[PDB]
Order: sequence, then C-alpha cells, then structure tokens
Amino acid sequence: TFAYKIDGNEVIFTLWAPYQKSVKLKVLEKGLYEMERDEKGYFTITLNNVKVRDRYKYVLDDASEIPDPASRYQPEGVHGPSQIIQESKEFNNETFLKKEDLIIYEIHVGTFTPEGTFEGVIRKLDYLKDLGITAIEIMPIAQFPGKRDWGYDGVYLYAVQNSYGGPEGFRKLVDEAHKKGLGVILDVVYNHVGPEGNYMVKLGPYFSQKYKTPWGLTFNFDDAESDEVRKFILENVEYWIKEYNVDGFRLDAVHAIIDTSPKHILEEIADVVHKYNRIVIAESDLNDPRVVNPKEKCGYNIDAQWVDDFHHSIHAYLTGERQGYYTDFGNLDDIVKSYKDVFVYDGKYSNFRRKTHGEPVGELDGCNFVVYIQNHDQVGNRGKGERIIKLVDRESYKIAAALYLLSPYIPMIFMGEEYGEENPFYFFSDFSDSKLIQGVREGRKKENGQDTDPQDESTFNASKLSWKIDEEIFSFYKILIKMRKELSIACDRRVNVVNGENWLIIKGREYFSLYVFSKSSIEVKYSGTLLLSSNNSFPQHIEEGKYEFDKGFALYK
Amino acid sequence: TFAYKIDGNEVIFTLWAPYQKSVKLKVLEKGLYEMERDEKGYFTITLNNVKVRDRYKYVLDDASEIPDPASRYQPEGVHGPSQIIQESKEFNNETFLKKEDLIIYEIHVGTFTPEGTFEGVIRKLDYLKDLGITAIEIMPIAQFPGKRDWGYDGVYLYAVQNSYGGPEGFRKLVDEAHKKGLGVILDVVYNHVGPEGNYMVKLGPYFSQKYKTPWGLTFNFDDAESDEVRKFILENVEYWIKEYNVDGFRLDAVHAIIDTSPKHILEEIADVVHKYNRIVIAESDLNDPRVVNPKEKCGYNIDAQWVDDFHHSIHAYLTGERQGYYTDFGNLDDIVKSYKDVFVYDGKYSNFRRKTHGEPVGELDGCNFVVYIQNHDQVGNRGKGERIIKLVDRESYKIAAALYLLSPYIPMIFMGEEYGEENPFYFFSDFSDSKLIQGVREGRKKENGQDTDPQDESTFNASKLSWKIDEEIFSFYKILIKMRKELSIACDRRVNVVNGENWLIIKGREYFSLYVFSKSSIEVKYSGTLLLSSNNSFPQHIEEGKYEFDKGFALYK
Repeated sequence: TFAYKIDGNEVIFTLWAPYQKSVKLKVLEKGLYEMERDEKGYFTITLNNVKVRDRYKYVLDDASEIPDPASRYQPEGVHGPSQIIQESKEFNNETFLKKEDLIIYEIHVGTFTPEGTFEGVIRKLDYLKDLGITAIEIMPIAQFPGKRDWGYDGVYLYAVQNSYGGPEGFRKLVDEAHKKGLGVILDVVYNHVGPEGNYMVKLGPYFSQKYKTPWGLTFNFDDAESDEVRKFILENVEYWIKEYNVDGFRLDAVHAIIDTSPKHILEEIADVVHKYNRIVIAESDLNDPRVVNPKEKCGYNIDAQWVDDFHHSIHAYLTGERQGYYTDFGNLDDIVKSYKDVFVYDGKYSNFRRKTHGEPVGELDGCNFVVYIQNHDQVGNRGKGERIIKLVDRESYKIAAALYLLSPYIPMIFMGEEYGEENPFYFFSDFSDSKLIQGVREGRKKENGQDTDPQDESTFNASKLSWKIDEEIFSFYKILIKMRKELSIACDRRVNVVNGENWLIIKGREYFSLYVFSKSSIEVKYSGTLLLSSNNSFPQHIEEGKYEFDKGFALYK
Repeated sequence: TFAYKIDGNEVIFTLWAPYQKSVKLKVLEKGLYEMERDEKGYFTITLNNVKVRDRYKYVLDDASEIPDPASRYQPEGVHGPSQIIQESKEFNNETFLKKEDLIIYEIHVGTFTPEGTFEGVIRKLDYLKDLGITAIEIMPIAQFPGKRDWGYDGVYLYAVQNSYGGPEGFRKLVDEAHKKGLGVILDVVYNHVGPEGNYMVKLGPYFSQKYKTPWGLTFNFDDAESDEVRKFILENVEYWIKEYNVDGFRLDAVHAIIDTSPKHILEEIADVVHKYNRIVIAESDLNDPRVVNPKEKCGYNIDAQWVDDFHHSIHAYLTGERQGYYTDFGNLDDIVKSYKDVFVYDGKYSNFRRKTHGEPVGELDGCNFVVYIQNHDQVGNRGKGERIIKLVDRESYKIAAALYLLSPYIPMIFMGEEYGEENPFYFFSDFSDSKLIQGVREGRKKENGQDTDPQDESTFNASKLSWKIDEEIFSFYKILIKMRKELSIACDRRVNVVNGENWLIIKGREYFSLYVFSKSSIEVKYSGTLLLSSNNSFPQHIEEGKYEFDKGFALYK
C-alpha cells in the first residue's frame, strides 16, 4: 500500500506527503484530482474510471508535477510518468532454494548478454543450469538514471528497469528460471538512494538528517516519522516477493543502515522474508556476528552474509597487492584463519581502519557466509575493472577457484569468471544532471583512479561480456561445483588445515586437498585417490609420506 | 593513563595527539619539552624533576599552548594551566549502597548551600542523613566554564570544579558522607562536551562526524580511532572510582551516545563499574529495556534508569499542562499504566514525537527504574524554573510526593522539594565567548521562553536555595521515606491498582492506599488501619464498604 491498488474496478492513490498541504493526482490522459490529506500526511484519492495502463503524476503545492515514488513502473524514464500495471498477484509460500545447495551467480543483466536484458539472461539459462549454479543473483534493478548503471543509483525502489526490459521481462525471467529449476535472488538497496530523480525529498522526510553514510544519507528509520519510511521499505520487500515470486534477497551495504529502534530495521526486514520462507543475505562490512546471528543470540537473523575477508586474504596473497583494504592482509596465515575462523578480523587491529575491527563469529555453519574470488565490487572498483585473470598466473587462478568452492562457505561466482572471461567490469553511469556527470568523473577518477569516463558508452560496452569460452577454465569449474556437491563440503567447518611455507593441505570430512604455491616438500599425512588437479603432475593414488610438489592444486579422497 | 602519572619520583605525560606532529610539555615554571610521537598519535614525555604542584600546558604545532584535556585540575580556570596533584589512590572494592534501599537526593552543589561548595554540602549532611536519604546525587562537576553552570558545559572530564571547591573538597565531601553512612553518586557526561575550552578538537578526532546529537555532537566510539576516544572515557570512569571512592554513576542523556561496535560503549562502561561493584544509572529517553536489561537478554546491564514517563503522567495530570512532552500524557490512566507497566510508551504512538515510541519493559523489578516529581530538568527547563509547589494545590503536592515514594521504583528527591522549597531552578550559564553569551540567550529564550538572562548573576542567586523549612511538608516526607522502608515497598511491582473517575486505591504487599483528587464515593475493598494521611478526615481504622472521601491521601495496613 503506497503506490496504487486495485480493488475491483477501483484504483487507490496513496501518497505519504507530510510536507504537502495539497497534492493532486493527475492521470496524464484523463485529468487532475485532489488528494485526501490525512492527519499523518497521506494525501489520497480513489478511482474507478482508471484501469487504464495510464501514466500519471502527482502535482504538489510547489507547482511541480512528479511521479509516484512507489511507482510500479517508470516507462518513460526516471522523470517518466509513473504507470499502471496489472497485479502480478501469484507466488508461492516457499523457495525450492535450500541453502546448503547454494551456488551463486552474480549477474549484471546489462553488460551480461549482448542483448543486455531479461531475455538476454533468459537465453543463458540452460548454460547456467549446466554450469551447476543453484541460483542467480541479479544486480539492482530498482529504476535507475539512464540506461548504463551498475544499478546503484536506483531511485524507484518499487519501479522495475526500463532498459533491462522491465516488469514482464523480470516477470518472465523468474517464471523461466523457475522452470529451469533456477533460483533467482534480488539484490536490493535500502541504505540509500540514487542521486537523480529522487523526489522523496519533497513529499516529506524519507531520509534521516541525524546521520551521513558516504553516498549521502540513509533513510529515516529512527526520528520523526520513521514509521512511514520504515514501512515503505518493509512493504517494498513483500512486493518483490508477491508480485514476482522472487526467491531471496541480497542487501547492499547494510552497515549504512542506521536504526536505533528497539527493533533494528534488519531484523525487521529479515522477519518479512522469513515469513515467506524466503532468504536473505547481506553485504556487511562490520565484522559482526550480530547480523547473521540468531534471535536467541541477539541477532537480526539475516540468513547469511558476505565475507570480503576471505577474498582479500587470497587475493592479496596471490597478487602482491597491498592497497586500501589490501593492507590488512596478503599473507598465508590470513587465508587459513579466514578458513577456520570466518573473519580474519575477529576483533583486532586494522591499520586499514585504524580501529579494532570485528569480532568472533561463533559456531555458525559455513553457510552463514558467502565467499568469492570475484564480484562487481572487487572487480568494478579498480579504476580499470581488472578481472582477476589478468593479475595471477593461470595455475594460481585455478587454485583460487578451488579454495573458494571447496570452502564450507557459500561460494558465488562473478559472471564471466567460470569460462575464463577477461574483460573488465568498469564503473559506468548514465546521469543527466551536469553536476553529477562531473562529480562522478573526478569521483571515480579520484576515488579509484578510473581513467575510463563512466559516462562514456565505450566504458560501458567495454565491460560487456565477451562470451569467449575457455574450456580449460570452463571445465575445471564445472567439476569443482560438481565435486563440491558430490563431496558434501557445504556448510561444514569441521576441517583440519595445515600449511607450510608455501603450501596448504586441508582435510575435510571426506577428502583432502593440496595447495602448492611453489615447488616444495610436503609431509602429506594421508592416503587417498586423486579426484582432480590443476596439473598432471599429480599422483592418481596418494600415500602418506614426504613428496615434492609443483605449483598446483590436487584433490584427494 | 592519559593525563599524567607518578611512578616514584617520576611523572609521565601521555597525550593522544594524532593530528599533531610535534607537541611540547611545558611546565610553566620549569621549561618546555619535546614529546615522543608514537605511531598511534601519542606524544609523550617522562619527568622526575617534577613533583611540583605545577601548572603546565601542552604547546602544539600550530603555535598554541593548551591544557591537558585529561587535566586532573584546572585551578586557574578552563584556560587555566592544568595542574599536578597527589594520587588519591585509596578506595574500596564495594559500595555499602545496596539498591533496594535507594533514596536519591539530587543536589546542585552550586545553588544548594549559600556557600555553594562541598563544604556547603558537608554542613547539610546530618540534615540529609536525618531526612532519610540513602544517597546523594551530585550534579556534574566536570570542570565547566565560569562559575555559574548546571554543569553541562563541562569540558574537563578529568578535572574537578574550581568553584565547587575542587579535588580535596570533592575528596572530603565523599570521605565525609561516607562516614555519615551517606552514599555519593556522580552524574557524568559522556554524550557531549561543553562549548567552551574544548581542545580535544585539535589534538585529534575525539568526536564523531558521522553523527549530530542536539548539543552538537557525541564522541567517536565508532570510526577512525574510536579505540583511543573510547578509552578516554572508560578510564575516566575508573578514575572517579579510584581517585574518589565514588559510589556510583548517573549518565546524562545516554541516547546521545552512538555506538555501533559489537559492544556498545554503555555495556562497555557498565562493566567497568560493576567491576568495582559500583552502580550505574542512566538518563534514557528511548523507552528501551535494552539499557537496563541484562546481558543474557541482550542488555547493556545498566543498573537502573530514569523513567520520565512516571513523572509526566502525574505532573500533567495534577497540572492541567499539555505542552511539549506533556501532550503525550495528562490523564488518570497514564498514571496507573506507568504504575504497573513502567513505561507509559510501551511501544505506541507518540504524537509528541510522531513516532512509535518505546517498548515493553519486561519483568524487571521496580528497582531498575527511578521515579520522581522533580529534578533540574523538570524544574530547570521551564523558562522560569517553576518548582512544582507553585502549580498544584497543597493537598495535591502532598499526594504526589506519596505516589512517587510509595512506588516500587527508586524514588529520588530534587533538592528543596522535601521542605516545601519555592525558589525556581533557572537555567544559568557563565560563558566567556561573546557568541555563546548570545546564542545561549536566544536559545533558552526561544527554546524555553526563559526571560531570565542565564548569564545574569541574578538568575543564578535567584535559584539558590532558601532554606525556609516548612515542617508541614518537611515532616510528611520524612515519614513517607520512613514508611517506605518500614513498609517493604521497594523494587516489588506485585501490586493491584484500582481507580475510579477521580480516585485511586492501590494495594500492595502489606498495605493499601488512597488517592482522591476530588470528593467521591469509594468502594474500598479492604480493612486496615490508618498509617498516614494528607488530611485529618481519614479514618484511623478502615473497613471494606462504600465511603465518601475528600481530596487527600491516606495510607492503610
């Protein structure tokens, strides 16, 4: 209840508008109306003549016209007139998506397929299905500015992408993957909003002034009328769930979400999802168990969260990188720690932050976390979106892949990664306001030294996927994923991990594994048969003893 | 460890100074030295020639000289040179102060005694002791600007009041009350700092920029180097405890304390206190159980918190007042609710805040809360610090007193209140900077319509206590307090509360009680003997039946 709503032959036009004294519905084709200012601030109007797939605009005191910020669809553009649409209505009380079987596929509809749409992504389903992926993570689709954005400048939480195809598309996309047995997962932004076409700012107080994130400010979940803003949101989830049978959510930068209420909006949100037996994941910097933790342990109960710690230990290890966050890691130990104690910063000094970061994860299954060697952030923010293939030797890159998929964690692949893809994932934007299409420039430029003019179509297309398969890489993966399942590796953290100067043997429940970064002697303490190797130099049948190995990775049993 | 520290014949000069490249110790009489910039930001120097009750100043890059912000003493003034002092050193691992026996006496050293010092307050001990008070709550003494402040512009957390007597004084004051069996309780500010003479602002980043309270900003417990700032503080408590055998603390406006860390600085602090088997109370707006709640229930474990809800229900009821917060209450029901469900806003709509305030207190004893009909805030913020005596009829004022002391809660009296005192408690300030001595004016003026120029000595003295005893009132109290003890009323919330249109009978474990705001029939459901009455019209021996009563209060058995 926030945009519109169809009764019978009736449409209702709710409108959070505290700051307005008089607002007017304005079916573009029909006419202009007068809202029902209620004490809370909700102008309102009831219709029946409309059914029409009509474009409308709210016209406020000021003299300006605008679009339903809970717009179900912004066809014409961000300044486009909101529009009417059917009520998707059907969905099911459940996601086939059990967790343990989680393989995530981060996909950016845009640059993915050359089409760059749902359709685009539909074609690849079976490819995906094949790969072994258990679920698809769709980058943000909340109506953004222009046509070329990662999707982080979304400004219409309720409105589905113009470009990407929109509603039906998204609709189909899911219905489809559903059929193919593919789980879809939406990545939503609740910690901020796009710098273009955001009108909230006039209707009332959607955002809190008490605080300031980095991308401006978060919403108002606290002061003034938090009730309303915090309802926006919670409903906003229920929608996706109901009007799109979505299978789960991924929350951008939760730590930019400030709530002091006795009930943190997270836990607030989690609830909504778990109510529909859906799933939630969150991007979270704070090395805080709180998030993922259960209620009984004072946790918001989010299902699982990303663990950038895992990455870095690996990445900066393989690459000789030590910039920005990289400085907190880049060492063998880090990798193992992360391996047996989820966080590398369990409550310790980050010179990076000059603070005393995070704290002990408990005894939570590896399935509360989601590891990865790549994602838009990790690639995207480089200034030259270097894919990881471009900074490590092939043996290495093969090893990595192992690590992350052979973890108890919840492996998720960046798109392209599995087939050995090499184009960069740049930072691109499609903003109309001069001042942004400028700020943005010295931004990335100063922030990430990105020479590519994000506003340049080039930068965009340059990031598109070159579907140039590399069966070497491509095959590997396919197995790994398959081995993992076969293997029963998921969630389970009952693991022994050894390491030598440049090596790392890791027992599991049913298997072992070798990671050798450099020719070296190893006192292998176990007997099993080869399951897979990076190289050929690996002994189909192994036995406990001292052997010399070569830069590579092998898998026992 | 933050100011100084004496080894043997040695003094150490620690100094959090991230932003400085070079700082210099400067014994005023001796010389100027060079600090030991450490990687963290701590300039430092070690001395032995000093022992001297020497005044010193840190001289920074900039070219300015300043005083140890962890100054143990600012004799000369706020811009006064910090100074050396002995190590109080002794204290005991315990406070005789059990809770259940808590009667608080909020005292403002300044305007109290005509002396207006510790001494001043020392003279009254036995008076106090008599009254029945179990402990003394000292308004803020953290070195403020000037001589006339409630003490909320403190700026030297470590430094004891010039005016009020200082160190020895404070020292004695406690040693004294200790002897007289009186418990002393300090009221500390950790959610902000005085607008005058605050240097922190240059030494490094003591305050967080991410947020903004109302009185500017809180400290940095989160970002950058929170470690250091959050250490300042935690030590700051331990000091009071060790260098002053203090018995407990009262925390101003905790809800202005923002911490996102896995361990809220509160809980952080609580720990420190409970470590010394001391006691903590906090002023807290958020109707959140969290505070007071126990660890096992995800609470910071503060010992108890104020419950302004209680007040208002009563006050606005007795007075016909409905301004500012008053609007959320002023009705019989409110009073009872508050009476059996601590908070009146257990999670409900405050038009006052236009939000959905607070939440259910659990099943915590009445001793987690502290009720009261008066305090500096409640009186102070009126623009004309009207004492409550001046707005309700005498019968009423007698009734009130009953209510609050006959509660399971933790009654605390404002100074003056017990003997029927009528001078106002105004808002007064003693600032030197023109711009404040101006801001402050239209402030109070606009905020509270306070005509009194807070900066006017008048306003100050006018607030001093006129020790004009009124044995009518004075006696009453004395009993009440005595009855309470006798009675076994404390902490226990196993209470039945009835009310009629204008009356309120309240059983307890061992007693009942009548509150009649207006001539009315009452179906008294019990038999007991008169224990005390506001009036004389009360039946020494009572029995269950319908009787007509007169505006007053009576106590059975």
